[PDB]
Amino acid sequence: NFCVVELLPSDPEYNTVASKFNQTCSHFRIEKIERIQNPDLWNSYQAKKKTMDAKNGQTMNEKQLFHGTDAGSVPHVNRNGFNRSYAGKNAVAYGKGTYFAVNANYSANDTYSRPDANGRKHVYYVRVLTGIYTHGNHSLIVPPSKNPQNPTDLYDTVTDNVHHPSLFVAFYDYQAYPEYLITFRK
Ligand SMILES: O=c1[nH]c(CS[C@H]2CC[C@H](O)CC2)nc2cc(NC3CCCC3)cc(F)c12
Repeated sequence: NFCVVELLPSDPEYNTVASKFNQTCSHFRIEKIERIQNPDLWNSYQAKKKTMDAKNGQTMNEKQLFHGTDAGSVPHVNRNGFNRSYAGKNAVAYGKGTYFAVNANYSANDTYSRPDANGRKHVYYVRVLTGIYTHGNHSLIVPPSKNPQNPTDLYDTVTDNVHHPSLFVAFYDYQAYPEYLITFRK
């Protein structure tokens, strides 16, 4: 269960999100930005953030990233977040989880934010608990262990490039909160 508030171009949140989107997608046309309010998903996410904060020390565990999807997946995502059934439909090259882009222009590709019948594209601005990350590979359904001494001490997410990331993979729904849906067109 969830609700969705459309933000007005005059609200600080709209402008914050638009600004970040527009850093690589200015030449596209924003039609609306919606804030997604899903209590259970948000409660689960904040619980995961508390334990991750008390584990990774000084690490800034949270990044805001982009996720392009088809119109048909918006209801499933607003309702159950980036759950396993959704990840099944994501790429594999860096593991079997949900894929998130540092730059909007990556997520805006038609391959990901597929234009619907009316030419409308959908990209989420997502809160993701990236935590401590390592290089991903095709065989992962969860991040590797850091050490063999402790095989239950896992990296929090994986990436294409640890020092210069372009994307991150999350393997659990409670690691990614879809705060904002950007609806836009070419
Ligand atoms: O924004 C993205 N969204 C997505 C979801 S795809 C979408 C297609 C329609 C289905 O119903 C729902 C899933 N995947 C990504 C992957 C990326 N990279 C991988 C690709 C090739 C190896 C790495 C970079 C991305 F930005 C993104």
